[PDB]
Parts: sequence; structure tokens; C-alpha cells
Amino acid sequence: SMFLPPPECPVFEPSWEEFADPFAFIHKIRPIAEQTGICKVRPPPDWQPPFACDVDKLHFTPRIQRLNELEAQTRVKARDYTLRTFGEMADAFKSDYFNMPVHMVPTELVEKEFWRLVSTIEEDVTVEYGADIASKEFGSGFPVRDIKLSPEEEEYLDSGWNLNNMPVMEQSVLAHITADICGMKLPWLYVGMCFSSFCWHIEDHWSYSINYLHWGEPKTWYGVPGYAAEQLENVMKKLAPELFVSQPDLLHQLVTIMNPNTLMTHEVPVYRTNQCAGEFVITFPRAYHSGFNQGFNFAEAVNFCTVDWLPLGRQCVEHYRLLHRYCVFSHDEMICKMASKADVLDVVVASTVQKDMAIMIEDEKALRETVRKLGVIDSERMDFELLPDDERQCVKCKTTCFMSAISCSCKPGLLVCLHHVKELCSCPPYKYKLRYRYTLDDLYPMMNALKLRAE
Ligand SMILES: CCOC(=O)c1c(-c2cccs2)csc1N
Ligand SMILES: [Cl-]
Ligand SMILES: [Mn+2]
Ligand SMILES: [Zn+2]
Ligand SMILES: [Zn+2]
Repeated sequence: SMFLPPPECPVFEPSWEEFADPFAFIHKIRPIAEQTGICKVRPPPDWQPPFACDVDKLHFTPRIQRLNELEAQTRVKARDYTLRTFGEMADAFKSDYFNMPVHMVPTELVEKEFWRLVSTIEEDVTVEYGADIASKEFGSGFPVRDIKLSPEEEEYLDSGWNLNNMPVMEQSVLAHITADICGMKLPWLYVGMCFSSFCWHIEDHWSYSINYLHWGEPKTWYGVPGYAAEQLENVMKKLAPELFVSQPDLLHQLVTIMNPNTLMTHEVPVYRTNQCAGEFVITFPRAYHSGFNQGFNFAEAVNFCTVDWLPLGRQCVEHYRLLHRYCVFSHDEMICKMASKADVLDVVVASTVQKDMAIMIEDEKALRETVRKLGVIDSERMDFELLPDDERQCVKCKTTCFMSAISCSCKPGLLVCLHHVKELCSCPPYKYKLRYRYTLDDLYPMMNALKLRAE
């Protein structure tokens, strides 16, 4: 009556046969899981990667967090904890909060209590946590190559479900990206304590994500399917409009805690789960999610993109343009990079890339015709992929340019995409230059190579 828990999301227990190939399995459950936004995966009982670490030599800098509903927080980017000293702090905190041993505090109660304390202005509970990509002071919880390994660790070295491997796995089109986009393709490590929370969000470029809980107390999740993303945003806009004022950077995105019952009252479908140690949660493209930790724990998560995602990735960049939001990478650049490697591509990949490329080319044709009729006549080839990203964003909409852009000798170094030709400066169009990566005649043979590889 104070808190009504959302219905449970789907839970999968694949056989060893199904579990062998992660991407085939994900594709299998997709028609179910994409209806709920999140889903949980229980590995076969055998599958138990060796977690081993020294709690005294792993150090990290803690982030601090206030727990207030609808209050703005900034997406993550001093002091120092070891894994042991943080664990001691976290267990003492939970123990003193409930005056109970930690394992006897029911998960139902922590959930009820979380939503009570974030709503009450009178309570000012703050908590700490760890969040960073893997490094020398604190590294992956999965086995990696270096130090000699035991026969069990090397079994799990090349698993698909070893999350270090999906940044470079082939069915993930993110693997082929040449640009170092560390924040996005490398795994993040998360050290939780009781009530530490991740706000409502979707992934950059509407990618998938996958989260593994290595050990410790459970992680509670709320998820919304991708088809309801904009319903959720309209509810958020009405109840907390400050979160929507234009962000200066992509290191200035604002997010918040919000009760799922509030969303359910406004007809947004929400699902929940408790993720325990040894379990995976998977999020689908544009599926909103949030949650909190029940106690001291350690998780590891990574973004990825299947061939299924390619059309959504294009729609997402279009959506970023309307919103004037920064991109993490150029989607078109990624497509052309794969086309240029067509001979070594997986054939299903090749077929799906070909379809996206065909849309890209037809859209680019129409845009070039439009700017020609605006009086832009001069043109020159330009290798956009050699420019630092901050040197090739459209002045107006902030999109990362790759296929083409307009420049002018008047504003040296500035660019606009072909949608915003009128937003560069006050000179007449004949002083402008179309800068392009490829002619249409370069592009049709690149697409043809994909067609041949796909057969
Ligand atoms: C509070 C510890 O972090 C977590 O539990 C997280 C987070 C984040 C925490 C802080 C920023 S983003 C994302 S996904 C997950 N499991
Ligand atoms: Cl509060
Ligand atoms: Mn996420
Ligand atoms: Zn000018
Ligand atoms: Zn633009």
C-alpha cells in the first residue's frame, strides 16, 4: 500500500547447449525479453568462473551519493578505500541501520525501506560506492591474460560470457570500431553497499548491456520495455523538468531516482527482479532501467551491439540530432569501416550491414541534392576520421560528422552537418564548400562487396 512491487521480469535457465553461444541465445529470447526491457539469465550449474582477489591490494576512490527522489544527479566520470575497508564500512552501516545481522534482513524489507527513505525529505541518508572501468589498481573480476593461470581459469578465459570478450567479439559490431571509446566498449566495475543506487537511464546509442554479479548481497532492478521509452520520458518531464534543460556536455547528463509505482500509475509498464550472485541481467535497446544494492557486493557490466540493433542505432543518432545531444561515435563511420573489411566479415553481419548502408547512401544522395540547390557548389574530399571528435561536431545539432559537412573560410575550423547549412555564418552559399568522405561512385562498390560476401 505504501510500496507495491512491479511484476517479476522473465528468468531464463539455458542448457549447456543453449548457453554455448551467447549471441544465438540472446537472439532466441529476444521476442520475450524485449517486451519487458530487462531479463535475468541463470547459467548452467557447472559454469562457475573462479573469482579470486586480494581484498587489501585492490584500492579505489569512492563516489558519494544523496538519496532523494526526483533530485538531479550527474552520470559518473580524493579519498581511498581498499576492498576490505569498504566492506567493513558497508556491513557496519547495514547492521547499524536495521540493528540486525545483514543476512537476516529480508530483501522485501530493504526494498520497502529504500522507497520510504528516498521520499522522506526529513531523512538525509548518504552512501558511498565504487564505479570505474578496469585498471591496474582495480581490474576485471573475470580471468584475463598476463602471471600464470590455473587450468580452471583458462577454461573461462575465452568464454563468450566472460564480459572482457564482447568488446572484441565479432557478432558485436562495436568490435570493429577503430576509435578508442573506452567508456563504452570496456567493462565497468561496481562496488555496492546497502541502498547505493543507479538512477533511471538508457545506454549510449541505445545499445544492449549485460551485468554480472560476481559475489555478495543481491542487486534489485527495475526495467521498462523499449517501446515505452517516450511514455516514461513524458512522465519524467512533467514531474522533474529541471532534468531536461540542455546539457552542455555528455559528462553533464542529469538523471534521477523515481518510484516505479509513480510510473505504473501513469500507465508505464514496469518489471522487477532480484539479481543474486552468479546471475546475469541483460538490458535491451532503449529499455529504461534503475536499481539499488541490498548490501556489500561486486558487479561487472558491459555494453554491446548485435546486428539486430543496427537500425535502432541509426534512429538513435537521428534522435540525438533533434535533441542536440553529443554522440559517442559516428554510426556511419562504423558502417563504412565494416564495408571496407567485407571479405573477413561474418556473412549474416555482412547481410545486415548491407541493408543499413543502402539506407545511408539513399539518405546521403537526397541531402547532397538539397545543399546543391541552396547554392553550395565548391567541394573537396575530407578524411573526417582523422579529426578529433571535438573538431567535427555540427555547430548547431552537435552530431559527429563523417559522410559530409559544410565549411566556410570565414569561420575557420567550424562545421555544420547537411541539415544545418543555414546555421554556419552570414556569407552567401557560393563561399561555402561541401566536404565529403566518399563520392557516390566510391560508395556503391563498397556496398556491392557486402552483397557478394552475403551471397
Ligand atoms: C552503486 C554501485 O553501482 C551499481 O550498482 C551500478 C551502476 C552505477 C552506479 C553508479 C553510477 S552507475 C550502474 S549498473 C550498476 N550495477
Ligand atoms: Cl531523503
Ligand atoms: Mn545501464
Ligand atoms: Zn562565412
Ligand atoms: Zn547539424
